[PDB]
Amino acid sequence: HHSGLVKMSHPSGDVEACMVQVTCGSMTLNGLWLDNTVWCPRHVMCPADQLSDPNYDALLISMTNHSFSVQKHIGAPANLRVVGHAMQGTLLKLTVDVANPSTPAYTFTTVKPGAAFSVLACYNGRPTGTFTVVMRPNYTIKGSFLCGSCGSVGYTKEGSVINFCYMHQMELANGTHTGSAFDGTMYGAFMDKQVHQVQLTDKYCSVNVVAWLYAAILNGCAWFVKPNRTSVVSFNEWALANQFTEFVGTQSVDMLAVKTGVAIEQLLYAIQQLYTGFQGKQILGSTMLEDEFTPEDVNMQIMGVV
Amino acid sequence: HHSGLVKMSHPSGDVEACMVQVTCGSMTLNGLWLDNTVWCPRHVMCPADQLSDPNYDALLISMTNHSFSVQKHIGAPANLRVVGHAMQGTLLKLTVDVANPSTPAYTFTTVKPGAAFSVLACYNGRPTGTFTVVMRPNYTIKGSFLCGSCGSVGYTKEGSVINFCYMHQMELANGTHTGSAFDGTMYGAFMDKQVHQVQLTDKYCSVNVVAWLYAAILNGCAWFVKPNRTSVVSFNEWALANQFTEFVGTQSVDMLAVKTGVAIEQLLYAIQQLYTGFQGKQILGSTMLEDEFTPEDVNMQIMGVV
Ligand SMILES: *[C@H](O)[C@H](C[C@@H]1CCNC1=O)NC(=O)[C@H](CC(C)C)NC(=O)OC[C@H]1CCC(=O)N1CC1CCCCC1
Ligand SMILES: *[C@H](O)[C@H](C[C@@H]1CCNC1=O)NC(=O)[C@H](CC(C)C)NC(=O)OC[C@H]1CCC(=O)N1CC1CCCCC1
Repeated sequence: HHSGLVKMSHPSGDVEACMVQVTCGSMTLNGLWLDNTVWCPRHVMCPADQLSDPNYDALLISMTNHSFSVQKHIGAPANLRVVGHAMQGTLLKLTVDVANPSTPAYTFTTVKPGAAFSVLACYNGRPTGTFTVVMRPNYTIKGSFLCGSCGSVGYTKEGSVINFCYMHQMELANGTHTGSAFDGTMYGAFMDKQVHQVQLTDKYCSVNVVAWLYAAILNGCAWFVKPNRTSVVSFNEWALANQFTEFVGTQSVDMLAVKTGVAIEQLLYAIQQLYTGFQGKQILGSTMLEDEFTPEDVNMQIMGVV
Repeated sequence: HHSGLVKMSHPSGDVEACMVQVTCGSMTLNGLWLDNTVWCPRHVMCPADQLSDPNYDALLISMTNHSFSVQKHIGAPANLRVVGHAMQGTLLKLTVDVANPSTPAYTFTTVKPGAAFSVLACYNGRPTGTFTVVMRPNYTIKGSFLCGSCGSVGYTKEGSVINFCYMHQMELANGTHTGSAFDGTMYGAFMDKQVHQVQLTDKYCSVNVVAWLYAAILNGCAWFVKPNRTSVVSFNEWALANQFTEFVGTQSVDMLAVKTGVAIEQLLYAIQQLYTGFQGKQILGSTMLEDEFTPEDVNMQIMGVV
């Protein structure tokens, strides 16, 4: 029996229309063109033989507006003349002479661990694929990014407003990925330097495991539901010792509890038992806990509720 | 021998000139006036007997520009005319007809666990006090805020640029505090409604304990240093088991190791031992590990290095 759950991304058209290629000499990557501003990773400034320890302050001073070439390749092509350049954290803010006529309604936001967002993977300013990821508790994402993908963007949507939350910077030693928020800070403790970096321990996202167990109930799979309960407080002390995030309830989870008539605390008890082993059984075709679907995913994809 | 370490805030004058009072109906709090924009917590729109379950979308639609009264009390007082209103996350963006003539050079940034920032505590639009805090690993701060303090702001500085990072929203049941970033997201998992909420477990900030042990060494107090070393990888597995954050080195920590000739790994080993007890001894007048001073604090206050 199929759960009805897929990895669903937002439609990407509105964001495709904002993607550009930024070139600074022998260096190129992707940028995001909104209003009169183009955002891109600041290591587009750095020579290859310096990425291990750049002085980004000195590299920025060395640039002029004419040092940057910004091109839109898809749709109606454009070459954008840079009329101002600034640094904000790990991002460049380039001011251009033309406001993007396709600028959508948008905000900038930071995403929190366990939350899902959509990614538009781009190369040389050309969108090539889209996928969705959950921000991990260690501030990485399990993405799909190759050389030349930096500047690819991640976003959520609230109605027709796009909330840009991520712009891609790097791949870590374990194959996961991280990037900047549009305030210029990097997610987690990472620096945009070509050095090996200390990576932090990941955890199960407990609110997402709960959502996935609700999705199983909504598909008639409820062998793991018992009358026994574990309080949120007691689950959260248990979580600290067992590689789980602490559970924080939300209205989205509450809707799942009302729809199914199964209490959150029943599923917190179930998680504690299932973590010690599924004992030959499966849940939604899996023999281990799934934390990559959010309460919002389950409400929208199965119940049609946004 | 006094180490020379105090809780040191930035001079507050530039931020004082940006503070206003914002009143909506019978509700009042503080706002931050930059260029033609005034930022304030959106719960200023909520009547007191509705704070437990506000409908902020409907509240915003019900308001007009005339619903908001913004006043500058400091210096040359002014009543500002609101000419637009909008919501971003947990903040209101009010547009006013006068640009703040004292707007500093500024950015918006998010602060990470363990980093220090300065807070200007305000009441009725009037600055009252300034103090510094470190963001806790559970995204609360140990502040000093009373009724009427919402909209007080926190910030860091780089040169002459003020990086606004915090707008005060709420006090938790354990007496700690939290607030928004200026993208409108709350630090932590917290909602701006008057409902009691799951606050997550706090941890010792490993990088700041290391900074503090270096301050002790710079002060001549080095009885805890041994040849023994614990690697970062091995320290970090121990930290997960003992309610410490994972250690990630920075150039600021590296400068303390060069100056003292004591390796980071020597202090990681020391922390593991000291955490089991100081054996009746003291470090810098304490019998417990101190994590409220950053590597930058020690570099600046003790070695005189920005
Ligand atoms: C930008 O397009 C690019 C995207 C990367 C390329 C591979 N997949 C991606 O997601 N980003 C980079 O190349 C960064 C530049 C820095 C200046 C931020 N670096 C980067 O991702 O690196 C490569 C990864 C591979 C695994 C790893 O540990 N590592 C860094 C090491 C490589 C070996 C030398 C030490 C640093
Ligand atoms: C704004 O000026 C005000 C600042 C508070 C008052 C007391 N000390 C402060 O720092 N903010 C509030 O009063 C918030 C408004 C909500 C709409 C967010 N609520 C608030 O602080 O409350 C009172 C506190 C006191 C201890 C406690 O448990 N509690 C209730 C909170 C706990 C955290 C979640 C919201 C409800």
